[PDB]
Amino acid sequence: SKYSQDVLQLLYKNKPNYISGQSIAESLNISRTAVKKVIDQLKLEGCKIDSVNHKGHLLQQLPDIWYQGIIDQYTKSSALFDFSEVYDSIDSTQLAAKKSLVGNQSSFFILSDEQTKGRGRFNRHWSSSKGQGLWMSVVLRPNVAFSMISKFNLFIALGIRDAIQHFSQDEVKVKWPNDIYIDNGKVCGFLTEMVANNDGIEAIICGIGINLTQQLENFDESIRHRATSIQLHDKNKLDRYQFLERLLQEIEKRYNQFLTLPFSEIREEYIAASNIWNRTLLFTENDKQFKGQAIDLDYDGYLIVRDEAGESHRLISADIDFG
Ligand SMILES: Nc1ncnc2c1ncn2CCCCNS(=O)(=O)NC(=O)NCCCC[C@@H]1SC[C@@H]2NC(=O)N[C@@H]21
Repeated sequence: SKYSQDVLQLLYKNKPNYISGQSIAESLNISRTAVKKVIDQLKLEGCKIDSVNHKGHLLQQLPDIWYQGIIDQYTKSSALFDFSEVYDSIDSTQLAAKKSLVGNQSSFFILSDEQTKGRGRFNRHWSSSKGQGLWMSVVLRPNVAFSMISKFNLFIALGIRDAIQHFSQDEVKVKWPNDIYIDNGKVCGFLTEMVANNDGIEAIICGIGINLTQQLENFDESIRHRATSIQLHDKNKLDRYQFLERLLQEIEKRYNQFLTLPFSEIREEYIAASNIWNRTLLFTENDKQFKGQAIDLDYDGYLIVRDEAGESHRLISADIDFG
C-alpha cells in the first residue's frame, strides 16, 4: 500500500510504547480502516505486531525484508549518509550506486533483498539469494588522492570483520585484500571502486556482500565447502536490522579512521585479524598462477610474498586462493 512504509516508520519510532490506530490515522490523514488494512498486510509479510484493544499497536520484530521506512530512520540520524535506496530486487546495488552518484556529491547506500546480476572481483558471479544476505553498495566522498583507494579497502575490512564478529561465536578473519571468513567458509566479499582523476577521488563505491541466514543447502554445490553464513555461527536468530545498524556503526568508525590515521596505526590489528599466514597460498596473475607464502604486510598495506621459487614480491593487490 501507499502508506505501508509510513505506518511501519510510525511503529518503529514509537517503540517501546503502543500507538493507537486513531493516532496513526491522524498522523497520516487516512481512515482507521485503512490503518487496519495496512497493519494486516504488514503482519502478513511477517511483521510481528502486537495489537491490544484500547491501547494500539507495538512493533515487536521485523521479517527478513528491507523496508525503506525503517532504513530512513537509520539515515536520518546518520552524520555520514544522506539517504539510502532500498529494493526488493535489482540487477546489482553496485551498478545502481555507480549510476546514482553521477552529478552530485551525496553520500548514500543502496540495499537490495536480491540481486539478479551480482558481480564480485574480475566480473565473477556473486550469488545474492533473496532474503538471506546483506547485498549493499556504499558511496562515500573522501577528499583524497586516487592512490588512497588501497588503504580505504584495508580500513573498511576491519569494520566489516568487527560487525560480523559481534554475531559469530566463532573466529571471523580477513583474507587480504577483499574477503571475510569464518573457518574455511567465505561469509563476506567486498570490493572498493572509485571514480577519480589526477586531481582526486570523486567517489568511493564499496560493494559489500554478507551471507546472513543461508543454510549450507542454499549455496551451489560448487561453493558449498568454501561458503558460510553468520547464522551458521550464531546460536541466536540473526536479526538483519540489528546487524545492519552495527555494520553502519563500524563502517563509519573505520572511515573516520581512514581519514585521520596512517595504515601503520592499524597494521598490527590487521595482521592479527588475517587468515593468510603460515599456509601455502595460490596466486593468479592474468594467465599465470604461482604458489607462495605471505611474509608480511608493510606500512603501506602491500603484501610481502615469498613465492615457491624463493623470490620476494610486494603486492598492492592479489587474487589469492587457499586450497
Ligand atoms: N554469496 C557467496 N558467498 C560466498 N561465496 C560465493 C558467493 N557467491 C559466489 N561465491 C563464490 C565466488 C566468489 C568470487 N569472488 S572473490 O574474488 O573470491 N571475492 C569477491 O568477489 N569480493 C567482492 C564481492 C562483492 C559482492 C557485493 S554484493 C553488493 C554489491 N553489489 C554487487 O554486485 N557486488 C557487490
